Amino acid sequence: TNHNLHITEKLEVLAKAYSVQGDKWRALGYAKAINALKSFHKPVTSYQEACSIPGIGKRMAEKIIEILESGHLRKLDHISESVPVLELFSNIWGAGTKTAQMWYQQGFRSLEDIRSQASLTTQQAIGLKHYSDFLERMPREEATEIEQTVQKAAQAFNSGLLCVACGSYRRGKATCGDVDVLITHPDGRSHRGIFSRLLDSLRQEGFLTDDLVSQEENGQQQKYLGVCRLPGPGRRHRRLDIIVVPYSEFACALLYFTGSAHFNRSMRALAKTKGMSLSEHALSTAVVRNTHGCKVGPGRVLPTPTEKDVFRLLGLPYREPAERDW
DNA sequence: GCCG
DNA sequence: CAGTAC
DNA sequence: CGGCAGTACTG
Ligand SMILES: O=c1ccn([C@H]2C[C@H](O)[C@@H](COP(=O)(O)NP(=O)(O)OP(=O)(O)O)O2)c(=O)[nH]1
Ligand SMILES: [Mg+2]
Ligand code: NA
Repeated sequence: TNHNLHITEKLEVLAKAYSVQGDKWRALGYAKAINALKSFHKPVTSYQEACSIPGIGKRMAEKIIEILESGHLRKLDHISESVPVLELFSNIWGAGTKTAQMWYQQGFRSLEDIRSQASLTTQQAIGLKHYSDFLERMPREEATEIEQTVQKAAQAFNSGLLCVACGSYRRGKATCGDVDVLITHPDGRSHRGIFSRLLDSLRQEGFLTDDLVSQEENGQQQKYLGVCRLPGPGRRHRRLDIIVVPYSEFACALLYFTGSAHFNRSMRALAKTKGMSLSEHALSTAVVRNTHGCKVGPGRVLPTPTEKDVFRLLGLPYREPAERDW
């Protein structure tokens, strides 16, 4: 429940500008600050009141003060005019800040420019084709139907397969940007080489319409990122992500795929302070790092049969999916 | 941008 | 590898 | 000063 709309809305514009211009760390600090403000019980009113909140420092406090006194924020007036166009371009799935800036430098200004003149990767041409649809969020009811479509095709050739929708869906959101389906098998073996069968069952259905990321050649494929559409009238194309994991990694894979992203990053950061390491595969202990925080020794994987175990081993109180937006 |  | 994405 | 999460594809 945000009690600081006047501040955050202005800061969000600044954050996105830095983000789309490639200033990733400056944008990160803004994100942390902006959210911290979203959580503060009351309207911040003093410069000193700003500083007290974790994630807000001198420079951010000064901008808050400027908004409180002026009603405007000077920096917003000197945002480059490239920014709306950079944002337009990097909302193409598969194009990031580097591609957007290259396109801009080549003189492109519109998606029509991109369509007719830009060189597109196979991913980007798919992203552009679905530009509007990928910017839409679906109601969670539709996410349920998509999960069930995948689960049916998976359990059709192995009833032992376990399928759960994660991401925003498992965090209880009303709408979902995509559907994230985690698949595993409680015997630790039969999960192997099933992207092959699953993806083909979903193609023969006509359910999958485009593949973005799908390394089907080597046999150790971990993820499928693609595009699906439910049958019948009134249906939009939706983004679909599927991961298949060993049963031993279920808790960590669940935790990762449920998110939020900032939640994962906070948790991973905490583990690092404890000489541990957390990934989608495993929670590890006795991890040896150099002075730049870079792993140089692998450490021991800890047994983590459930999500609660991960929290426990990290010395943290358990948090339900709905409580993990930050 | 923030923070140790 | 750099870029992009989850 | 310098890290800011830790991974998996693409070409
Ligand atoms: O940078 C990321 C992105 C995603 N993730 C994890 C968390 C996230 O909840 C999960 C699913 O990725 P999505 O892109 O689908 N985000 P989410 O489902 O939370 O929101 P949306 O409704 O936009 O799909 O992957 C990360 O750990 N790091
Ligand atoms: Mg999602
Ligand atoms: Na993009």
